[PDB]
Amino acid sequence: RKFFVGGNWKMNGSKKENDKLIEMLTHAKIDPNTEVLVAPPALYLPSVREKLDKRFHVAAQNCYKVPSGAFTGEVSPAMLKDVGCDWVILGHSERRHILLETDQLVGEKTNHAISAGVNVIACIGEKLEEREAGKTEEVCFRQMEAIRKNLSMWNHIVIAYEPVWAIGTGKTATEQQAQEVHLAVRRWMEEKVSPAVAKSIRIIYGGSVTAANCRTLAKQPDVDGFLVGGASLKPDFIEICNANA
Amino acid sequence: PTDRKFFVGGNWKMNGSKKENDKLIEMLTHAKIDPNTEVLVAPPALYLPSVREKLDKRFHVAAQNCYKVPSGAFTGEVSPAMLKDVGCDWVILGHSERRHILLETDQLVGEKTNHAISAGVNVIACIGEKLEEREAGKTEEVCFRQMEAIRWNHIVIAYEPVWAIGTGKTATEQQAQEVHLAVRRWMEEKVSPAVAKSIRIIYGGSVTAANCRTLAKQPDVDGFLVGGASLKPDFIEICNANA
Repeated sequence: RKFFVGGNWKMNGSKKENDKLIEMLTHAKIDPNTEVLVAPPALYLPSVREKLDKRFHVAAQNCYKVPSGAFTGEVSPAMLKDVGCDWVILGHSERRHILLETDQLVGEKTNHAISAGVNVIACIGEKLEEREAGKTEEVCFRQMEAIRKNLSMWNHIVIAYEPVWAIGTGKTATEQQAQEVHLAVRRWMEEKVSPAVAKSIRIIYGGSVTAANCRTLAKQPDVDGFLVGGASLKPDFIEICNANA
Repeated sequence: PTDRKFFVGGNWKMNGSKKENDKLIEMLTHAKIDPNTEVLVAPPALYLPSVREKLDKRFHVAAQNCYKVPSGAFTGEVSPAMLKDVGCDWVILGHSERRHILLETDQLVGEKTNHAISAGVNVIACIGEKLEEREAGKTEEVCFRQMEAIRWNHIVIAYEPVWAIGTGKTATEQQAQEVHLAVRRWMEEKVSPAVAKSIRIIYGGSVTAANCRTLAKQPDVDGFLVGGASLKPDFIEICNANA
């Protein structure tokens, strides 16, 4: 499985700050075998895509589930491709739990983006109370089912596991905790999709990924890379891109 | 007499592409538009910087939504500071589609509006009641509750008759005027008579070339927040509805 590192800039960006990140990426020494993606705010997708070499993926942080319609404030996969962007992050914890996106809506968005030729990082993960209640797998499998339900092709999907308690808090999952969930999700893929898809699908870890912990997480057999939050805005991102080498 | 500048905003909603945007920009650039009308267009967020470059500053370019802090851990959200950064000075907030499909609360719309204003962005603040709310006699209760959550030189109020938009019913100009008058009276009592006299309240029900002039004549209707017709030649006729 090809190692995959995505940088989620979240709601951070400006012409000046973006240019600084683009310069950092352009002049960085990155393992050529790592797939690298950045996800700027939507206003900046066309300019970031124009300024960054195609070696880097440029992703939207969200999109909707049809090509057009009466959805004030939403953008569609057709629009992403129109501005040269072929990736989207869907189902991020902030969208599910702060902006109230349902499992079903995330599944519909995912099926639509894939149908439109857009690659999807599909995010799943459990809250602290769910983890303490022993419901990590139940939650991850429920969220995965809503994504899997109507999908028949997985070659344009990356799964991102981010425990909600690890997002923005500094409380990174231990490498054993991350490995345990990725292996459980991969074994779910073996029985619910196919062993071939399970062996090839990238499952990346998110949630307080840093230069300091990325190499230990990356060596876990079922961790295939990272979805990076705050550290994607810093030079630390380059070290995370290099975590597998 | 009242002395409010007529205001027409075109909400493109989730419609747009480089090719189709260029056609609309060409249409806007070469049209005969009433010079006394304030004109705004609102493209999908991906296209805001380019639409703002291509359109003369005579036209406002608005985001269709934004969030309530300048930056932070809100994947998929954009802030007023980013709008200013790409040259856009306007945002639509509280649109019925955001309230009812994307589940935005009264409080969240109020927080976004206050923040956008604080950042230096002008706001089209959208309000309006659904069919069962109107049938329950709650038109004013709903509109006033939505207004209170926001509560002005950088605000335009848009009234959306959701009870008509979502059902296929037609709102009459008398029904639009009735709500606009109630909202202006709310502004007069809850803010000030000076603000009430100057604030533009624009109509956000279905507006086409066929009904725009009759709606525009209403004394408390100051323009339109246009839906589907903003993508079509009707938009120019609607911009000219007052003159």
